[PDB]
Amino acid sequence: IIVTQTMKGLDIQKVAGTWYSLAMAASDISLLDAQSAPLRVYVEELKPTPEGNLEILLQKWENGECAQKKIIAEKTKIPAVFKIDALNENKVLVLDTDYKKYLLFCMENSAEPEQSLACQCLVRTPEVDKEALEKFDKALKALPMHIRLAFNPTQLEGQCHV
Amino acid sequence: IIVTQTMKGLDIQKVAGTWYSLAMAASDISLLDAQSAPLRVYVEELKPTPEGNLEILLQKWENGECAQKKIIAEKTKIPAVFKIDALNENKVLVLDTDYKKYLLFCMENSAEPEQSLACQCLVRTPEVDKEALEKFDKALKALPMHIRLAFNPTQLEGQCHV
Repeated sequence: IIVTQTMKGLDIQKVAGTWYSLAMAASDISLLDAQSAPLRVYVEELKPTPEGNLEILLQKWENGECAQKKIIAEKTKIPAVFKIDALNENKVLVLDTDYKKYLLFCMENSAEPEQSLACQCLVRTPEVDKEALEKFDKALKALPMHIRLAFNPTQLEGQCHV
Repeated sequence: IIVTQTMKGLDIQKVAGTWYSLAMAASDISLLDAQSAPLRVYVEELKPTPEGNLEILLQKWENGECAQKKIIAEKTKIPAVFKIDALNENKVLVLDTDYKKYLLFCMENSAEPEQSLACQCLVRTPEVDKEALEKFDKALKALPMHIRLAFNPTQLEGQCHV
């Protein structure tokens, strides 16, 4: 059973800018297993809009190419929950952030959480932040994850994390 | 830097019989990333020999087929360390076992540990043993792992963990 805890007091305008996907984890192995896995996506930029919506710019391998992708997330009554329709997911969920160093978020499809949940640890610089990873693992300890990936600085600034 | 701690007082004859790979983790993502990854291997049987050597029977995907494989491990002066020449690894390292429920082991290539280290949690029954996984994660906390997989009962009794 998946229960996510979203951030209290999120100010979405402060997440703006460049990020790097330091780590990711998912409920089903197939979601992240192999570079072509559906939720193997690497966040490059978060771009809040004046409406309080959010554009997510990411990279993703598809048909052998490292491709760009833009996901549009719509605000909801809860500030840390946004609605999307992409990657067969329907929610982007912000778990925690300090704006300046790390941000934790998940995606899921609320109709099928155990088949769809993937969460990431994002960082502002392409370095490994052990404190951020500690917060990430803390959150993940409470979730039924079956796959976990953690990247190094070389992979962080690679194209599609190679 | 990899430092492994091998089991004190291992009696190899007691590990005999059927096992299942409940979980696995590795230092480099590529070692386990995708079903075809080099160290994506699923242990079926451990067969100690009268000499104190060890045959390891496993399954592994290769060229689209779920294939059988036998690895012959030679004893060394340390009872929990065996020598092999397979999967580009040269050591099998037993970390801990209670013989009756779980067994923890790694493989590595001592010439290049950070490029080669993969460890597993094995169990006697195709069920999930949270206590065994706790011991596994405990060991892994001290190691620089960058990928982690945990399987369910259906996968445990699948062919090549599908």
